[PDB]
Amino acid sequence: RKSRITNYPKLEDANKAGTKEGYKCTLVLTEGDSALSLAVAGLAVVGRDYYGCYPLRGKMLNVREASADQILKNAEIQAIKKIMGLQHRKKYEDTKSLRYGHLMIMTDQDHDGSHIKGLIINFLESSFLGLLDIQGFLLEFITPIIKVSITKPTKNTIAFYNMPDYEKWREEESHKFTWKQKYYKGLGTSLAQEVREYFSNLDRHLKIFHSLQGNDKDYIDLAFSKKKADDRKEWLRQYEPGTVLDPTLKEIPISDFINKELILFSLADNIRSIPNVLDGFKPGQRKVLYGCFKKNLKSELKVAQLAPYVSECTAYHHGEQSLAQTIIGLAQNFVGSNNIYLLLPNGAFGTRATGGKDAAAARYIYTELNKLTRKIFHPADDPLYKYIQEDEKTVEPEWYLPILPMILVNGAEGIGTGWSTYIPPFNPLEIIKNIRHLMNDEELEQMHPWFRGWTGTIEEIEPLRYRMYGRIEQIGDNVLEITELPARTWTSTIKEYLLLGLSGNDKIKPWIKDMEEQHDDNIKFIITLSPEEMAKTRKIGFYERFKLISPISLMNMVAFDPHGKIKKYNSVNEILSEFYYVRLEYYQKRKDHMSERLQWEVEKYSFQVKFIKMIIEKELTVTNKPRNAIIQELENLGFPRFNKEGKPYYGSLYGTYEYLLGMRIWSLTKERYQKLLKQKQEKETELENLLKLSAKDIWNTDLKAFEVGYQEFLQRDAEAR
Amino acid sequence: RKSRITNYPKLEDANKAGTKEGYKCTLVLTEGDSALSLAVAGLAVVGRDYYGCYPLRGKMLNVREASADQILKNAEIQAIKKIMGLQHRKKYEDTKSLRYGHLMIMTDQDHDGSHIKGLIINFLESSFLGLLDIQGFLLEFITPIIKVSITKPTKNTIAFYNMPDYEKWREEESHKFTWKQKYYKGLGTSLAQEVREYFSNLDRHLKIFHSLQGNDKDYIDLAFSKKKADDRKEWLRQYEPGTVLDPTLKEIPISDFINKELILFSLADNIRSIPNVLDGFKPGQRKVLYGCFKKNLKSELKVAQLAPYVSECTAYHHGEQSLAQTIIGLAQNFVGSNNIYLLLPNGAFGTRATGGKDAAAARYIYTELNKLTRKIFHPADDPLYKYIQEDEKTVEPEWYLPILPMILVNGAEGIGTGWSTYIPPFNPLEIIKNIRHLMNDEELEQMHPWFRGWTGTIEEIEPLRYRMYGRIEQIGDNVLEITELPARTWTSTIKEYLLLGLSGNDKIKPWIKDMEEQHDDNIKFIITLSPEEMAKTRKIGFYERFKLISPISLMNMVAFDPHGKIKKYNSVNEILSEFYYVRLEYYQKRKDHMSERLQWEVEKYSFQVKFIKMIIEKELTVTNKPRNAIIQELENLGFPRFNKEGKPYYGSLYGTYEYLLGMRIWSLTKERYQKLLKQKQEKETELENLLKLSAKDIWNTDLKAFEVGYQEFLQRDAEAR
DNA sequence: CCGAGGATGACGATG
DNA sequence: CGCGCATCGTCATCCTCGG
DNA sequence: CCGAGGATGACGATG
DNA sequence: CGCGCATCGTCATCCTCGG
Ligand SMILES: [Mg+2]
Ligand SMILES: [Mg+2]
Repeated sequence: RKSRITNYPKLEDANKAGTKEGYKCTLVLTEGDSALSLAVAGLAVVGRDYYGCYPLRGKMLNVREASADQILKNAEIQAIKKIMGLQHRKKYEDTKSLRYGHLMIMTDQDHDGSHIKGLIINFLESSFLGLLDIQGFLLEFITPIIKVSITKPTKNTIAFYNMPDYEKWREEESHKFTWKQKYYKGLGTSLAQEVREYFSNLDRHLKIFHSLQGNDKDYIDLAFSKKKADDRKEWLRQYEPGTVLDPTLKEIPISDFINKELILFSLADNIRSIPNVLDGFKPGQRKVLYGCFKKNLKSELKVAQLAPYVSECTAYHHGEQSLAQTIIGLAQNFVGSNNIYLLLPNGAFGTRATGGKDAAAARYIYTELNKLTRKIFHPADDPLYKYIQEDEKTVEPEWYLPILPMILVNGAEGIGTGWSTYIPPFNPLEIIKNIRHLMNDEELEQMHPWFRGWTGTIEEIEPLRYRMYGRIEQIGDNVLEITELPARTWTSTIKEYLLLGLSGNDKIKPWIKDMEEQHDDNIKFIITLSPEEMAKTRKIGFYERFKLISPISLMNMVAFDPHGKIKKYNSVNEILSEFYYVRLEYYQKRKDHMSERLQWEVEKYSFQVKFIKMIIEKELTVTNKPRNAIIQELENLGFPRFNKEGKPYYGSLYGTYEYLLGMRIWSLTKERYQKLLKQKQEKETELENLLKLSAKDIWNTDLKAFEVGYQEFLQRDAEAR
Repeated sequence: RKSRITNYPKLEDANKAGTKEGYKCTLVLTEGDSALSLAVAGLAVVGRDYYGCYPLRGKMLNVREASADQILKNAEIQAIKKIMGLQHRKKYEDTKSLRYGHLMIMTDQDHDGSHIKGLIINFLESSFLGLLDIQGFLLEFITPIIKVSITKPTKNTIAFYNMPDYEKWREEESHKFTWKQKYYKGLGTSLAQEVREYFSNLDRHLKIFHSLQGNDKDYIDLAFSKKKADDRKEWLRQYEPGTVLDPTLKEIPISDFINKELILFSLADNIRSIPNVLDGFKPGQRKVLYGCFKKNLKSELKVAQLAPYVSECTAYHHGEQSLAQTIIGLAQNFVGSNNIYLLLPNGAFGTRATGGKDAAAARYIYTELNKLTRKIFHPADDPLYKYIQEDEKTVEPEWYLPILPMILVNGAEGIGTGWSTYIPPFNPLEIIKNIRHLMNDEELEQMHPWFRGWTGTIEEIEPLRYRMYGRIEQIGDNVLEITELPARTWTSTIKEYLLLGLSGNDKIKPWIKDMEEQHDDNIKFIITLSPEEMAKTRKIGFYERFKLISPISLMNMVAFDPHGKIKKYNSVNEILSEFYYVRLEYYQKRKDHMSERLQWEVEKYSFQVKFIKMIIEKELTVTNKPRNAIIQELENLGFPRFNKEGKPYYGSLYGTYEYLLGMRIWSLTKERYQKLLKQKQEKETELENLLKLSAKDIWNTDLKAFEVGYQEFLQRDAEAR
């Protein structure tokens, strides 16, 4: 007397499941088929009797709220339904009815892991009422995030299940030994030997979800309910940094699973989904750019080689395939893509006809920096940024600070949790114009969306709302010619449509008599209509019936502000301004950075001169004096030391006297002493000039050089189609 | 009056196709959707009127010989059928009936490209009789393989459509300028600008296939016919190196498309598919190993980081994903995989239950060299190999030469063209035993297949034929317990089967009453049978009915011999012997390599001694003598120079006197002169000892150290399950 | 054939 | 060589009902 | 349910 | 996060027919 489930091959079934003992049987759900091996490995240790396992594809269907048809057709929740047993329609009191009495989740201990757990809680708490009220039914197997490897001259080997947990052993006892750490960024970086250990224990890897208590049910809704995106916006506002969940508790009330472990993924989801108002980047794109700057992309290389590089040296945690698509995206140049593309698309990078999905394999295509790109991201600014620490490596900045708001240039789209974003691209020219307006305490011009190489029309209806038109023309007796589709309308979308109008449908009658394509480095649909259907078309409208009108809305322009707080901007200029005031402050910062360096060189020179001077008139001798007795005698005479980066140090990482010792015996001449005095008083004049230029003055010098560069950028763009 | 094709969205259709003008219309077929962009780009230049394009997925269905059902269900040849028009059943005389009058192939100009062309010729010449008799119907668009970029101080930019074509400009005029080359290893590394050029020309990119002439029809069959694998074996034997096709011909008789362009892929297909008898590797695996040796894999790194490295520095032309799966394969250790795994599987590398397909993502898993691996591939042998030149870089060797035939250890499988291969794994122990037999002019023992960690039985029936058994046991009243499946029989194969026997089928009645799994670090199916069905089972046999008998055949053990010629070996010892005689010759080579180096050092020392001696008794002075007048005075006195690698040169890349100048003034002492004389006469004794050891003596020393290492290898394997 | 109003899909970084 | 689905938010267009 | 004999699939590096 | 198909050679087992 046992129910055997037979349409699910991947299920390793508990020997006792579906029998009068199913209530003692736990079901282990893993994140994906790869992790399914770890569970099965575990089933060896704990026993195939009261344990079984099944693989969760990946992100699973949020069932609240969702149509019957939707969930019925969803074969994964159907799988967990049939194997657990679970009748859909009634209230739960026992688990005595199901094939398994307990369900346990093996996520791989990252953020998206927690997103999976939550999705499961939602599913269970929605599809079956009384279920999560049954104490001890939902379990969670947890795994280490870091393993430390103690090496000299000893080796106990340890494990850590949180970051702060670990960071603490670090500025605590890390010093006490020799050691090296290892990140467990997903299941299956765990060795077999190790997984067996876990399972041999599992009183310390199992944590239980407490049954539903007051406000549990609410939070699950105030997180997964499709009706509550606005509240999620505040729920995230409210989260107070550092609020994580206890390392050893064994009971985890939902209500701060949600409020202490889901918000962590939710905060993460937004960070990778939404751009910073300052540079227009998302963390992934910002890594790619940094990587290019790190090496010297003045000469091209396959994006397949540039992938592993950016990846390796920015602590990337996703595919190289994932990384490469990001590079490809930065480089695409067809009409409707990048108003300015920072990377050059040398090869098959995708085309307008499909919105760039047609692109070739990373290993056959090449990029380099766009010559103009280093005119937008000025190198002189690089020394100023805060370079993030990640996985104990330093990497790209929080943000870059281009000389114009790139987010306004290129725009951005994104879908996060609670928040969403859309900003259309604008015109680098008008943008610069408003920057000038802000520099002169003047009233700003208004700006409209604008697409590089596009040739249609964009009109404002209400503020924050626009309509974008293509071009349709009559070119003969009942003959029309389309020469422009709205931007981001791909050719093949319009093609499927015309072809349908042509042959007709088993839902619609054909209305196009004949069509032909003649696209050139441009769009060209030539369409013929029966005099009957030409009549119909005027009534319904030519642009309307031919799918050549699309809207552009600025009612959801959101971005992380400079303090890293998500913000909804209510106008285009509200963005431009925020940029301006931060971009202006950093011009001071740069001027000041550059003058501190010149200051250090005048300093350098002054002491070289005094140095020569001393020897010349013979107050200091060098020939035949030991390393120590000579440089310890320089210390006496006040002479500073000098490091690799030019900075002085004046008393007892600090730098050496190699700026004075490195000088030879060609050194001790009137001719050198003069040559020195000369460059010194020129590094003085140099400094005087710099200090005259204000922040707007410097900014402007960059804007001008950009203006030139942007014209050459344009001429190359046009010359390439 | 035009036929419009409407179930194929990807087709950019020639405006005039399907009309009374279809016969003037060419159809452009591309290798894959990515290349489809290039054709469409071309349709802009040549015109949408008489041209169209459709994408070939990849390798297409060879139709000869193939069942109606097979081809009918093949939606790609269905696509080309419907769009060309092509009625299946009758004889062709005109093209006046079809929608296109000419068909043209855009392959990406590599070997597999030509495999596509051939496949198309086969298809056309088989499915439609008179077609390829119509002169000028089959075209071929060709693309450059290399582009040279002339830089200083001038720039005409050139293109090359063959290798030899180019190699010739090289040892010709490459010297004449500054330049850099670029490989076009597939379509879509071509820039847009460039593709437009091609199409603006295309009298010089189009080549025509001459209609079918005598022996054309035969060759197509004597290549693609499933009945002629043996002839293909000879057809490849016959091919005479250097026999390629003319660069400018414009007409390409099939008969040496096949015999001058297909055999090139066929030769290539075999090289990547079949291993070398010497190291057991295929070129891809051999690259991976070299890469590890190149860096120092004594400490682990994610295979995702090791991928781009091996790749980058061995001129790999496939995915990093492709590369990574190869690394994963070298590391897998479950029972039924690698008798010795050269790389360690640290993480989720795949498991027996699925034959390793369950493995995790490259970025979550780690490898390093197996400690034993450098005991099989001795580093001292590295200096001896011929390191292939590829794409003007040097890279891995033709083959490695392990101290035992690794191909016999690990075995190999492969499917090429004409040829195929299967060699089961054998026992490193028995192997060494036969090596000893060959070293002593003794009669060899016979060997049987053998799987690390496997616990079943392998019996010989005929020579070259074996049967492999699992273990089935009766463990109670009508209760059976399976504890071993034949090797390379995966758990889940046996599971699907038992589950079917359990629930039964709509083709078969259930015969298993109950089954349970209890696998531990081992297999354990516990099966219950009705007394009725236990009776039936004895009659049909327990091993037979429970799928626990599988064959092992040695009737197709093929490998590239040492001279790179494919060979079918007729016994296991025929392989072992070939290895032995080459492995023995290279022991001499090594001994000789090592003694030449010692010889050079005795030499070094001798001249240092003479050097000091000269100064000591003062026949040569140094203090205050110019670089030139001092080292030009050493040249006079006979003293040799010395390079980076230790080799002397004695007269007027050659090396410097830094082995004598680098010596200081602590140098000129009795104490140094003694110390020198001492190490010299010890580098002398050192040489004397080495020269005593024969090749078998050295080989044996390695075998012994291996024997120890292999025991530790085993103990770690067992301790990890 | 109408408008209403509910359901559905496209974007892009993730499993 | 190709294809799929899932989250997540917004807004647009498709699709179904009922007059 | 028999054996015959034709069709089908598994392996692994490629499109 | 999942799935598919194609070449290519050999040999094994599945599957269909017809007695
Ligand atoms: Mg993960
Ligand atoms: Mg190719």
